[PDB]
Amino acid sequence: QDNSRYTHFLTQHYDAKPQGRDDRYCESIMRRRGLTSPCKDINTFIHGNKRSIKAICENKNGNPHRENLRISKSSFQVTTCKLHGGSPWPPCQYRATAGFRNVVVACENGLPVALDQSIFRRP
Amino acid sequence: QDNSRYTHFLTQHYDAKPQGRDDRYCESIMRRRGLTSPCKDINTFIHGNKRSIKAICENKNGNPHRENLRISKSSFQVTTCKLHGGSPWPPCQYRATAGFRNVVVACENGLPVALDQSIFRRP
RNA sequence: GCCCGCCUGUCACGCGGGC
RNA sequence: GCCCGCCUGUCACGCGGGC
Repeated sequence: QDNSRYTHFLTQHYDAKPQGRDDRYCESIMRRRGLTSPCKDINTFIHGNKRSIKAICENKNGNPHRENLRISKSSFQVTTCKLHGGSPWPPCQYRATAGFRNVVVACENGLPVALDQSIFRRP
Repeated sequence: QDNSRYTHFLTQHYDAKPQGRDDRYCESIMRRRGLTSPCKDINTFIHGNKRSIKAICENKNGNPHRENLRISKSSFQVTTCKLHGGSPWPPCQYRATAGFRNVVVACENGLPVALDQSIFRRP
């Protein structure tokens, strides 16, 4: 229900209809979601509807990926924001890599509680 | 220089790489370009690159068509979105007619400032 | 009340693929 | 037709939240 970790997932990994997908979009949203104290190293946001993402946690749109992870059946518009400069202290300058691929998540009680953020270091 | 009418021309009439050419695309882009309040009667979008469209104002890709208007030499992929109910008030339902034909524009300072939208009343 | 989100029903459209 | 997928709208209830 009101699983705080699910809602923490959305704060850090969900933006339904992004208003941009450049570095500015990252630097704005990475601050709006509180990830700029200290600068979070890298963070990916998923776009689209929420039901598609929750459905990953069940058979409709999900498959077993690893020890405690699940891979989505369909691909998602996503944006990955990576910190550059080498300074953990804000200003938290970012560079954006938008993409389109399947996402990996951990699930608890049919809910995404974490994003496998590792697959997005690679692009 | 003052390029503001060209800037409105692109916002109202240009989508380089449309994401569909069906009713969904129309209703999506008519909302995305803010044209839905009230519902614009009809509005046509041009696809392709900008230079082809600017060239209608020079002899490279244009000829005098009628009064202060010019017809393109080449044809364009275009999509015309027409309103469905007739009520200018939302919801703004649109039906799409994709086409491939010459476009007519008025030109100032080598730039399209208006589209002759009448030719698209004819499907 | 206005807005956003969740969830359900009901009107209903639109596109693509496989068989 | 059937399956899979994408993408949306109207209206009505219910729940959470902002004003």
